[PDB]
Amino acid sequence: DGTSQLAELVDAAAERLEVADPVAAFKWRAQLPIEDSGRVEQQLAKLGEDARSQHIDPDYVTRVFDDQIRATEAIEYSRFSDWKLNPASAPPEPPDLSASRSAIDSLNNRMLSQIWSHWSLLSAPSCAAQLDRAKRDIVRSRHLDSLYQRALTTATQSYCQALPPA
Amino acid sequence: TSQLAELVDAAAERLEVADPVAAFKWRAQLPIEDSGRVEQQLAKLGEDARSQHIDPDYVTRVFDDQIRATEAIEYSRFSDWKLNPASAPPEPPDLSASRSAIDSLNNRMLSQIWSHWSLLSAPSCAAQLDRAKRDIVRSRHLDSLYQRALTTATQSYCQALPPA
Repeated sequence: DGTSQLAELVDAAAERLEVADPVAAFKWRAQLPIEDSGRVEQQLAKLGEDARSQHIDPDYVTRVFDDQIRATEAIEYSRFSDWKLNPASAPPEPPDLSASRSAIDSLNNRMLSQIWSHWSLLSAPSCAAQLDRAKRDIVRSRHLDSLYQRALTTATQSYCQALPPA
Repeated sequence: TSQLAELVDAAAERLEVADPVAAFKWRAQLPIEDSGRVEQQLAKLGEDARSQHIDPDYVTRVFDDQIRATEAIEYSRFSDWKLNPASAPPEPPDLSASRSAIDSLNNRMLSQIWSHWSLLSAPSCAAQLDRAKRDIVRSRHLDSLYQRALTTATQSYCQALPPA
């Protein structure tokens, strides 16, 4: 018709990337740095726990969300670069992070549910092409720009599992 | 050729040091920002301007723009390296080396500003600066990021006031 079986997963991933914008605007005003390794380690440990809860491979989930979070931090740093050149262009008085936190919790759960439901595909030779189809379709539907296209690539780079070498 | 070409070329050269500075910070997991240091850096420059009877408020404004643009580049490189960490340079000159390169560039810049004071404070400055930017963008083959950074770095040049 024709939709990728991975479209829902990729669409969630891209929507979760888009939380980079309110988070960066908030951090910019609050004079907070983008990165925090201790924080990310905590987020990833909780995601591993959520994986075990739905009998999903936690090491796999850790790798995938490690990619996702780096890709999100990459968007935040690009904004900081822009706002450093033209500070007038930074969103003024932005709201706190509660909506963002709620959106991330929901999207995390959406992503895990899709990992569970498409585990066979993610383990199969057809994964690579079906991921490329899903990416094409979501870049179109969400109208993602150059920066978000690179970020979506980075976010999804560990989705397709390695196959037997013989 | 624009009379501000050497000044703009120096500024562009100094912007290029953002790469090894960022690379070093990436490896050592040091923060890009350093408000304490920046405000100190500008103090040294303001003093050098004063000893040479060059308008210190002007010089401080210019280097503040320059430093802002350098930070913007460091942020953009961190974005790139988060997307693709394999592309981050593995050695990086010591921060000490890069900072010494910057210090020499500061001196060269301040010397060029004093030398071209008559043009910087003249109505033709905007025209000559746009000309110098076009030329250096060409000669150094500056990408979209460095073009924007050079604009930011040089945005206060033509604010110079003529003497006496």
